[PDB]
Amino acid sequence: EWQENKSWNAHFTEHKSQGVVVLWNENKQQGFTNNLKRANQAFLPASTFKIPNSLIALDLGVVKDEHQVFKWDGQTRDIATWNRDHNLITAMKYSVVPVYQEFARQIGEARMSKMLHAFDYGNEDISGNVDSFWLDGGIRISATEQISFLRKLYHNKLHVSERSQRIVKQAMLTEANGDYIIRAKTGYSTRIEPKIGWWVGWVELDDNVWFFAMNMDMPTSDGLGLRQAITKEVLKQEKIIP
Ligand SMILES: Cc1cccc(-c2cccc(C(=O)O)c2)c1
Repeated sequence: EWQENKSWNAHFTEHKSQGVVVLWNENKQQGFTNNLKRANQAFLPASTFKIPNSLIALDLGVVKDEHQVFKWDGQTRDIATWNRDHNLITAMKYSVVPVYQEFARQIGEARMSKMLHAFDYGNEDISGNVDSFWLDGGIRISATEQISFLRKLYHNKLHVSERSQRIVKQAMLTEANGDYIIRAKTGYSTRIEPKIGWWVGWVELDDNVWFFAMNMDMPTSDGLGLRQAITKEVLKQEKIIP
């Protein structure tokens, strides 16, 4: 069911980095990783938390639909793309933390905790501030746990409406061409050691789906592009994409 291929470590070491890629072949129900231990180590989810947060906000009516505009609060932040109005699609695309912080405040602690437990999401622990626990609170999730959560979302099996799940999967759309479709979310965790980058999601093919979850050490922001680059290099090596 699980196979470890340590040769994939070269994809990280060649960039003077360390990390884990986890792949899951949905048709065969088989998983693959370069590091079984790190595949099951729990990290802060950071902006990968925008997936469950969106689901909950939609299902409770905090967000009406993917067109609703969240107005910029007029506070200049250091990420230029955050200093503007957003809807759910662009907020996911530009990982707009302050929009999702307001979602969490409107959800509130009790409902957030209850929903994460319903989702079986990571350690299901929201200790910390309700508007930042996924950045510097107690919540943790592993790469294999990301796969488990994403498989439920793909199959519309989470305990929210089908509509909420379809909308979030629309918002996860990252890349599409004649060969494949990628639905995914990046993450970047800096407030708690070790600093890491995430990329989690799946690749849709004509006749199969491959789920993936990766994290890697990220001592500075200069390496952020390696999150997708390394993942796609593994996918190409494994003949999942050309
Ligand atoms: C340098 C820095 C610091 C804090 C957040 C980010 C950021 C902001 C928005 C998107 C991304 C990203 O990777 O997709 C990264 C960058």
